Amino acid sequence: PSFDCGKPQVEPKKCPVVGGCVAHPHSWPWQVSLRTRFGMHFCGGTLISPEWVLTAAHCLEKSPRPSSYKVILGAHQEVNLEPHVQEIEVSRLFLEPTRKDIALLKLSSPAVITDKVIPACLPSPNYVVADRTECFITGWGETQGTFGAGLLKEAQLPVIENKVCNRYEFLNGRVQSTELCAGHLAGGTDSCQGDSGGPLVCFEKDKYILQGVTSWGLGCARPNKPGVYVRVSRFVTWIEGVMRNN
Ligand SMILES: Cc1ccc2cc1NC(=O)CNC(=O)CCCNC(=O)Cc1ccc(cc1)NC(=O)[C@@H](NC(=O)[C@H]1CC[C@H](CN)CC1)Cc1ccc-2cc1
Repeated sequence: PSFDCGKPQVEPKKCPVVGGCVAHPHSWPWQVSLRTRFGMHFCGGTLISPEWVLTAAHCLEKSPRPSSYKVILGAHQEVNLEPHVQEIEVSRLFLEPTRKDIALLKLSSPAVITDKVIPACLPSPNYVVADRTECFITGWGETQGTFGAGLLKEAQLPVIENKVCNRYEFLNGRVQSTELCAGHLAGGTDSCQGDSGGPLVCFEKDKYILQGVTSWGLGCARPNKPGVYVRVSRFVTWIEGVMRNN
């Protein structure tokens, strides 16, 4: 009974990270915590293969040395990690060559694929997530007084097409075609500090596909200020090349 990508063994709860709700433990088995060698959380990430983790390039601004990074897998807590939690060192860092906010980490050893550690599925190249598509963002980031501090939280957010997101009342032309927007324009529900590099997944047919990587925003959960995510579809060819070649 191998574990197919995108299919959690613990069905994700829905609560239709600031706002949202604490997730069912192990409902997001591709969620990774990027940590200092001393075990401090400072970014999220997504397991896409037993030996590969995808995150935001900005998460690596403090050090270009792989030895400076540790990956936490199968976790729900941020500080009191449970016993089965896998901790794996990084061997090589691969930054996107067009200066985009995405990067791949090759783990020193392959992660053990369990019912609590399963890779996410990648989208088909150039796929454009439709406007209003409900997707989920996950992370151990700040809650801004919304509850769930120190625990893996989730939030279901509608995707906002770039044409709307780039309007003057919103991000005013700051969003690129290699990026996507997601959030409640009314505010209240949004990724926040510590969620960068983490996943934005959408349910497709019977599984979750990685469509976005938490990147940046004008504050968190502010009205008319949706969060910005790197569009994974525009980088699937590059990601597969790196993994096949290295
Ligand atoms: C070692 C290191 C590596 C990388 C970062 C920080 C450190 N930290 C230090 O260098 C000195 N502190 C230590 O060593 C203690 C290490 C442990 N905790 C900390 O630092 C505290 C800590 C501080 C800051 C962060 C994470 C952790 N994050 C961020 O804000 C990252 N944006 C986002 O999340 C955005 C996502 C989208 C959202 C829009 N809705 C807006 C926010 C941008 C970002 C900024 C900094 C880093 C990573 C990402």
